[PDB]
Amino acid sequence: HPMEKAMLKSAFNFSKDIKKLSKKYKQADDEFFEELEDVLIQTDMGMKMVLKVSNLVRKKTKRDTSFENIKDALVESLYQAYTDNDWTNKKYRIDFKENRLNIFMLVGVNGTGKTTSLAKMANYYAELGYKVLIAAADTFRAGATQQLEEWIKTRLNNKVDLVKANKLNADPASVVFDAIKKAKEQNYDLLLIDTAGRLQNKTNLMAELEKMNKIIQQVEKSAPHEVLLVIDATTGQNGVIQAEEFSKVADVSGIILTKMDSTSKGGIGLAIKELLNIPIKMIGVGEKVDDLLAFDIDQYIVHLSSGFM
Repeated sequence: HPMEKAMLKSAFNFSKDIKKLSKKYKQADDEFFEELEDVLIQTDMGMKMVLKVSNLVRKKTKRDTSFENIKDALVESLYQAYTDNDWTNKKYRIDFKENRLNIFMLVGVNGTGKTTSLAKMANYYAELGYKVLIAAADTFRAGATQQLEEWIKTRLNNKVDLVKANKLNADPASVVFDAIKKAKEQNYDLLLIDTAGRLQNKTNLMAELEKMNKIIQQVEKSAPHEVLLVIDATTGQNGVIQAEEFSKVADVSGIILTKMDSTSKGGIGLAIKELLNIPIKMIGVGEKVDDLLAFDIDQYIVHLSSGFM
């Protein structure tokens, strides 16, 4: 299992702290709850999540509960804080249908994280037999196109093709126009678009994303079907805070949390839910093209808390 791999370093860090907490344990009093709070702070779930989880654990326990039961309450509380006790099958689902042109847009601060994620998304669907198109529309970013050409050239299934800018028109919107046209005419199942724009200039980002919306919506009214924000898990609570600025200026529908295997901070997923309230749909587990999997909250919680259960 890749969730083993995704959660390993953060599962180790969380249980180290919880296990250290077990030595000192006597009652579930005021002081204990304070030490438990500091352990939760350390997962980087962010202060609101820390208070929610702590207060849930405290409501599920009594002064004279045993530690084994503290942990079960903890695991329950983490899960309830994340899912917020709701039906998540639709929420976390990538909206991909079989008899239409599916058009997903990718957004994110790191331009290499976007191209790597686009490539990995394209291979996920190309491997399931579908016909995939990539639109290299981040034309103002030096190297972005070259990155996507190399993915296609050496790591992608040959059911993935690419549309890039020429010389005369290197407007982002122009690449998206050619891509849509081509995607419809040649019966592609999925168009993946590397959007343009920086947070630096949010009028500009909003403008570029809107030109793009108009263009695709003249062919698939319901598009974009997905607007996916790439968040690097190693950037922690600060990168999540920065990511907020993105959803506020774009109609983001899901998150691709990359490099989860490189972080010791298993609270990142609850921080995202708290600060963005946008479901994580994919999670990146390694550096190879197929190191990307659909996100599953139970596997996430199970693996996060595996070290102490």
